[PDB]
Amino acid sequence: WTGQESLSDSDPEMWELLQREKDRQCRGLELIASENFCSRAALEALGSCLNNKYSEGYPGKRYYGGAEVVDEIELLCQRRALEAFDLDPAQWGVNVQPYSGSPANLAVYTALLQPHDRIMGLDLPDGGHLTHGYMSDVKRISATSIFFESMPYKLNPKTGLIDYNQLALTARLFRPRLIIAGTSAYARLIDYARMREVCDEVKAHLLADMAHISGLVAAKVIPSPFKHADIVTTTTHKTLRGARSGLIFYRKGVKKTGREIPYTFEDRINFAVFPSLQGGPHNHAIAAVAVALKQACTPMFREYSLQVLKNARAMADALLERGYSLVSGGTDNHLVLVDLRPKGLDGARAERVLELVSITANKNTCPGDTPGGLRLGAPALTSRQFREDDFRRVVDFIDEGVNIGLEVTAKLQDFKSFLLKDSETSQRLANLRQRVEQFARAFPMPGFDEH
Amino acid sequence: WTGQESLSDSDPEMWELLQREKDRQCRGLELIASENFCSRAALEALGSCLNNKYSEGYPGKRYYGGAEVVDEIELLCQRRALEAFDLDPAQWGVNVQPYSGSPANLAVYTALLQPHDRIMGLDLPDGGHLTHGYMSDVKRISATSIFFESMPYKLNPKTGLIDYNQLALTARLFRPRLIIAGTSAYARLIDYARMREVCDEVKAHLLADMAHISGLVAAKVIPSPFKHADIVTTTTHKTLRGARSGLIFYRKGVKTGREIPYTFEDRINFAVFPSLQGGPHNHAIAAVAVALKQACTPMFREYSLQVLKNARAMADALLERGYSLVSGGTDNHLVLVDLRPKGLDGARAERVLELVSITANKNTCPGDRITPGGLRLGAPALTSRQFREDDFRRVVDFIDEGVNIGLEVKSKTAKLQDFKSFLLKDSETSQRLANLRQRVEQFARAFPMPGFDEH
Ligand SMILES: Nc1nc2ccn(CCCCc3csc(C(=O)N[C@@H](CCC(=O)O)C(=O)O)c3F)c2c(=O)[nH]1
Ligand SMILES: Nc1nc2ccn(CCCCc3csc(C(=O)N[C@@H](CCC(=O)O)C(=O)O)c3F)c2c(=O)[nH]1
Ligand SMILES: Cc1ncc(COP(=O)(O)O)c(CNCC(=O)O)c1O
Ligand SMILES: *Cc1c(COP(=O)(O)O)cnc(C)c1O
Repeated sequence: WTGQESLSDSDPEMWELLQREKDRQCRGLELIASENFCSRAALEALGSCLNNKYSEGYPGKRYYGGAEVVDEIELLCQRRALEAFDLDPAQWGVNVQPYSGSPANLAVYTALLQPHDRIMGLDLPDGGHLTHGYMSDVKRISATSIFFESMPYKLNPKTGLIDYNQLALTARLFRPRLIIAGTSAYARLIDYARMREVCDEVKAHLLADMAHISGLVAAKVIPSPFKHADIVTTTTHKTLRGARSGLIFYRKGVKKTGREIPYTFEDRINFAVFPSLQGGPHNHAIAAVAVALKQACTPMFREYSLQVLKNARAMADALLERGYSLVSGGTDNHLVLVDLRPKGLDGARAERVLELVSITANKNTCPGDTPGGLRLGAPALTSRQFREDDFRRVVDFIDEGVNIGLEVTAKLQDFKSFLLKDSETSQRLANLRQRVEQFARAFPMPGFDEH
Repeated sequence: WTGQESLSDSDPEMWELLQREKDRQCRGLELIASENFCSRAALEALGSCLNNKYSEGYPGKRYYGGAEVVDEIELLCQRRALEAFDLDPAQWGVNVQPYSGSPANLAVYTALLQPHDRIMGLDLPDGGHLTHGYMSDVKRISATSIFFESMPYKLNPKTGLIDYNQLALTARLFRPRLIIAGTSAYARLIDYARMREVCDEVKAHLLADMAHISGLVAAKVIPSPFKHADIVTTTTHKTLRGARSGLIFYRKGVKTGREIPYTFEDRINFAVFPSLQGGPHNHAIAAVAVALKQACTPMFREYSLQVLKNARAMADALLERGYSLVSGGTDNHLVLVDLRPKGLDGARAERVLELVSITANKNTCPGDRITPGGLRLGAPALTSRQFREDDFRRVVDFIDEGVNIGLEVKSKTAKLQDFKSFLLKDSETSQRLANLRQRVEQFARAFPMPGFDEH
């Protein structure tokens, strides 16, 4: 044994599973708004010798030695993080060590708040994320709701937009220390101007969770929340098309004596990440992020992202011109909130049938009473150089599924079994999927060819 | 743009950085007890297309769909995890989604304890880990000390061993709900049976954090904490020699005919997701499964046996050159060197060894409370490079020269910053450092190295 043997030679059971997933990604249509396809250049760094480096601390202030190279890699990933969103190194700093999106959020709460301090984030069935402080009416779900006290602000069931007035009303009754301006299922764009005015009034921190829209924000297509938020957190995948990791952007520098009142985010944010919450950084993921961050500064990524919104807008209209209602009436980002029960069926039903024909989406609760819609995502297939005509065949493929969906019971377990057990329906199953797989494989696929 | 362009063409600046780090690991004498060299097979999975799949949830119970393949991978990583540590699936379960070791421990505390519940681990300067509840006299440092209330137990300064007597004394006063049996800088075997007696008395969960010794435990070269612990957490790197990830093992099944059942599974799994983490890192999970498969082979047992021999040989060699060892020696993979009887501190010795391509870390000794007077040295890294006992005796000789160099520079320097700046701006010592560094790098480069050849 040397440690240099190939994966296909040493672990053939795992190699087959790698290819089964590589084939599944190639053969299907990916419409989960949070997923993408990482470049091969980043994956080469993700699976590199940087995994063998314990570098606890930060460049300059590391717990031990040997960090000659990973310091430059962390600093380069920091330099590339501020470039990808155009930020002055005197007004903004970045922490590239968070393991993922959820760790990056909990690191901000630990840094700026005390245990049981008050948190305000958009509710989960209304389009917010778990880490925004989601607890149900029976349990505290996210640990962000355990170690901190969270009250959600809901969607206006009329416009489908954020009830920016009910928020300001409750924000003075709740008196939170931080409010999260970010979403996981929301087609419109966040009015960061209202969020900052609400925050600056009740004297709360404005945190922008731009994980879903980080790529779009980098390409300067949608308004950047860096003009209003003191703290900006994001994943490095979703639309940024990078390895799974996280980032924390924070204000830096100087925010009646005549003495400058300085920003106090850097030292606290860095200390909460290490040594408070995390141990050794994942330097392989850090370098892979720097690779994908450099790709975001390129004109190609802007042309890519501009194609995502066109693919999302053309998908939205292609849904519309068939008789589909869109929550908020349309899309201005990368994903469409399809309101499905005006057509006669819900989300949990549509998402299963689409999955069986190699079309991946997620049910999402729409303003209503079993969820009533889907969250269809452009950025995944857009990275396969999809175009407006291609997504129109995707929506026509999705929609042959929903038309089966309206024809496929009573319960959801019957709906489930009737999909695969009904022999006559089971043969239309292989029919629709075979042409979806035949249509999807023809497009290119980023990353390695084999795995 | 295809997304299939190589890194060498797409980002030459990053590619040059990857090669510089690769040369540093190849040319250096890696002695950090927590570091290892991951195999190429696991690294192929770590940087694979599994990064693309969101599989929030668990096999069977997924929040989306299309996770049919990553369900088989995650289920396989669990089976290999139980087989690597010879665990009955009816008696033990395992969660394979913790992003690292620290998230694994925080998930266990969140799963089993209410906020501000009480925790007891080995104090950090005494050899415990940050995530075992460390806080200083002035500041809460680890989040283990903020969301929960921790009180440490200490070593016996006479023997260098864990004071199990004082632990039992203070545990009855403090009444912890969970005690951590695990170390980051401890050369001896932990009396898990005695830890279990203390936990059984004060009615506390016994958590075994076997991160540093997980490889030794899997190869059955040292006693297993699974024999006495309720929860076992570990990193997947270090002696397991995998990618950076975490694992949470837990009891399951059955603990007037009323058989009390184990209630760890659902609480542990809920704390990982949806409480603390989001989407699993399926690429890291597969790399862990590859390494766990490697840990079941006779080769891995021979590797772990060699790690014990190399550590003891490094310990015996240090004793011959007139060095002191905390607890008098070692029974595992690392050695705690006490440098105070020779006149140098671990802070100065760490920088000197770093400039001759010998990476170690300063370590507090039983006594100071003060710049550290000791050094932690590990065997697993170089042993993976096929180092043997004579090679480590040679490794000590290079270390002994660095210490003698550090002694000479301290006699010509004042503060610590004047010491570090002297090795870089004094030609007579700089020239003598370049000769030892070159003589060390030549020795290190000759040995094989796991992973890819160029990155
Ligand atoms: N809008 C929006 N859409 C999406 C789509 C994916 N995500 C991220 C993942 C969310 C996962 C999640 C949220 S709530 C919950 C839950 O309570 N699950 C069990 C609890 C018991 C158990 O886990 O056994 C239940 O009570 O059934 C979850 F599992 C989001 C998001 O954050 N927001
Ligand atoms: N025995 C043992 N050996 C090792 C070797 C590596 N580790 C794990 C990493 C330990 C890191 C760490 C421990 S204490 C501390 C700290 O408080 N540092 C600043 C705070 C301000 C700042 O960091 O910005 C200070 O208060 O001056 C740290 F950062 C361990 C371990 O856990 N135990
Ligand atoms: C017992 C223990 N637990 C957790 C960790 C760290 O977990 P991460 O993978 O999240 O870093 C360490 C390594 N601590 C550093 C060292 O011993 O050198 C450790 O020794
Ligand atoms: C996806 C997402 C997360 C979760 O990220 P993980 O990498 O799964 O921890 C958090 N916040 C937002 C806004 C997201 O879109």
